[PDB]
Amino acid sequence: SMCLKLNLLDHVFANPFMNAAGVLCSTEEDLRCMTASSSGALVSKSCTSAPRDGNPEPRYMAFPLGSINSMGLPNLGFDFYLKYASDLHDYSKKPLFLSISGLSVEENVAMVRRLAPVAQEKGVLLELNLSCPNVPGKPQVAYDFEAMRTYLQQVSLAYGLPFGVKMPPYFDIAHFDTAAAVLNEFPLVKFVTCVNSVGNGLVIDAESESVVIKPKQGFGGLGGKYILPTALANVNAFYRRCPDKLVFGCGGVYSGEDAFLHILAGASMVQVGTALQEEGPGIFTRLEDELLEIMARKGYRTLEEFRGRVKTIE
Amino acid sequence: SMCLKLNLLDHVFANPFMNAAGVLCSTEEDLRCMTASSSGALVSKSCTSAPRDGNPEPRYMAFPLGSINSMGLPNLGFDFYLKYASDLHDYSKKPLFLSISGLSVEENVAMVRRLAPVAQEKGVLLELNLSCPNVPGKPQVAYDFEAMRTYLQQVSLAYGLPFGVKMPPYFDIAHFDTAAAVLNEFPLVKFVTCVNSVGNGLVIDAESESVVIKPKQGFGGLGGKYILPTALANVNAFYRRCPDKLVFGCGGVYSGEDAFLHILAGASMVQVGTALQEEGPGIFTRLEDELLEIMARKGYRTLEEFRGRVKTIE
Ligand SMILES: Cc1cc2nc3c(=O)[nH]c(=O)nc-3n(C[C@H](O)[C@H](O)[C@H](O)COP(=O)(O)O)c2cc1C
Ligand SMILES: Cc1cc2nc3c(=O)[nH]c(=O)nc-3n(C[C@H](O)[C@H](O)[C@H](O)COP(=O)(O)O)c2cc1C
Ligand SMILES: COC(=O)c1cccc2cc(CCCCc3c(C(=O)O)[nH]c(=O)[nH]c3=O)ccc12
Ligand SMILES: COC(=O)c1cccc2cc(CCCCc3c(C(=O)O)[nH]c(=O)[nH]c3=O)ccc12
Ligand SMILES: C[As](C)(=O)[O-]
Ligand SMILES: C[As](C)(=O)[O-]
Ligand SMILES: C[As](C)(=O)[O-]
Ligand SMILES: C[As](C)(=O)[O-]
Repeated sequence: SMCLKLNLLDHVFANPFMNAAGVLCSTEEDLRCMTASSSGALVSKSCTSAPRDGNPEPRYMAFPLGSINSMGLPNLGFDFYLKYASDLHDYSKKPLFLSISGLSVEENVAMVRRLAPVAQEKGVLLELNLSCPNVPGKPQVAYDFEAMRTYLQQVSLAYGLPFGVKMPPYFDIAHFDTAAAVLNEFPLVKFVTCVNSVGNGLVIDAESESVVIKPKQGFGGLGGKYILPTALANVNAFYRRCPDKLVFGCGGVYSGEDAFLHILAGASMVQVGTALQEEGPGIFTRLEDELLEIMARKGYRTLEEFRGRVKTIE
Repeated sequence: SMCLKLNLLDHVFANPFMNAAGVLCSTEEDLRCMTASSSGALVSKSCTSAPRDGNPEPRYMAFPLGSINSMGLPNLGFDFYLKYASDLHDYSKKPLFLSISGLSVEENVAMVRRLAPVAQEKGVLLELNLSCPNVPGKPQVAYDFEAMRTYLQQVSLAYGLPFGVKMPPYFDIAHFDTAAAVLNEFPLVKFVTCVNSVGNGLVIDAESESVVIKPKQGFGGLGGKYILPTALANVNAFYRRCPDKLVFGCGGVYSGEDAFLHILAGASMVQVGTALQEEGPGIFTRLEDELLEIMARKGYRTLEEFRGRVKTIE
């Protein structure tokens, strides 16, 4: 307890919290608001080479147990996020991650060669989003393990510097084994963020008898309380499988207790999506106070004392 | 006058509600208790050829948002559930489904060959569980589409009568498309039950810093409030893709409103797992009363007036 500062990836962080990609991070105003917050770090909205308007509205809805979204990758385009990283961000305040989600391997490769020099000069960190649009006859890249191994071979070659990868959840132990083995072929992959939204849920409103988002006939990715045990399982499964990488936890964090659980499961940073969208950036002071209170009550003075130390029975 | 009656698969059901396989259905006492309840049907515990003790305890835990289990297929063996179907079940009370979950294709074929004549004579209905290991280190059967196709070819040939399948949830539209395509190759697959538990979640208790079930280092399938939007998405995705089959909904039903949503999404029968494990069989009269109250408020007199009629935006 006392202070939550930590060191990772050759950067210093005041605390393990940050936003989850896509939440409060699309515009210059959003990035400045996350920088002014008490978060330890921030990450930009996943970007494409060109600006995109994204899907028709309504495209995000939240409820007491979490959220559903089909945003459609609305973003200001890579040139904007690169300019933010290279000219506007104040690195004295906290580290910045830039998320990129190009629609093809070649788009991703082209973005990463342009990011490399700014990464070298300013220390922006890459989070590569291994999620994708629906392509009939094909699964998202992180659910096609040979495709994933390609992206990553090309990005590693094009980029040449340490980066991390945002993963969808898996639900099968054979898939954890295969996915972690792919990631462990790439020494430049230094962190793994588990998880993106739980794909293609469906929220229906009983009174109106209607789905609640317009795109994809109401289907969208789930976040929030629905997904905490899924997120913890993925964090711990990759923590156990990838001893030479860091794991960042994302999914279902509304409280310092939920962050403590992610850290027990193995998380180094803890990302906040739905709860941050719903509460606003004040949440970061509350999460830090709540995490330090649980640490004090247990006698922990550092995150290292309990990271990955979830106990199993027998 | 409003009515919850259904007539499907050559049987008559007083109402759409039944247990989910595995809950309140392992012993003769459990089956007689389900038969005495107000449910419209019941299904037996997934069985294997030989009796199994299942995994060490604790292997099921529940919490306000749902449950986690790694039961390990504990069951009295096929001969016991076939005897209950042949000799003990009172068909004048309600229809019976028998769930089978052999650990290889050959074990499944051996069971269904022996079930067939009792299905024909007594009208017990088969639910084949495809959320079930085959070769260890490979995914569960229904996440391996080639294994799925083989199981269904082999069981269709061996059994020769209408049956249904219990599916795990999917999270990728390409997987909905592929999975429904595989099902639609089999005309004897007349119902599809969506969904089994969401696989390999991990619940951690913050005070003890421990996982809450003993098998698989705490990893287990999730049911209950966590999984309702996932369940609804799978029900509706298979309802849209399998127009010549029925869909039975399972996942996250605690109220008549949750059942109404399943039915809007396309469900015929509605199965209740976690909430029945937690509340007991009195839940069925509460779910019938709650569903009738929503139907009365909306002016609906039968389930067909709204099954599959979820509205999309635009
Ligand atoms: C409105 C919204 C937009 C998101 N956009 C992205 C994104 O651009 N890139 C990405 O990696 N994940 C994105 N996500 C997923 C979140 O980063 C996060 O993985 C997910 O919401 C689970 O965390 P939570 O339970 O805290 O919400 C988005 C989530 C939401 C709710
Ligand atoms: C204790 C337990 C045992 C289960 N055993 C089986 C089983 O034998 N066969 C099966 O198809 N599903 C089994 N399941 C899954 C349930 O049938 C159901 O698909 C899942 O719990 C989701 O429904 P719910 O949200 O109502 O719990 C079991 C679930 C629980 C909680
Ligand atoms: C109906 O068409 C789409 O939804 C779509 C079209 C073209 C590109 C897409 C690209 C995506 C990629 C999603 C990547 C960003 C993201 C989003 C988001 O921007 O929707 N939401 C998340 O929960 N996680 C994410 O990682 C999703 C949908 C589309
Ligand atoms: C420790 O190793 C295991 O978990 C295991 C070992 C041998 C056979 C198994 C068989 C299963 C098969 C699951 C089939 C029944 C079932 C169960 C159950 O009995 O665990 N729970 C569910 O939520 N859904 C189900 O469909 C699961 C685990 C094992
Ligand atoms: C705060 As926004 C509307 O740019 O995510
Ligand atoms: C393990 As203790 C010293 O944190 O009470
Ligand atoms: C009620 As029981 C322990 O036979 O599922
Ligand atoms: C008219 As129909 C319920 O068989 O698709």
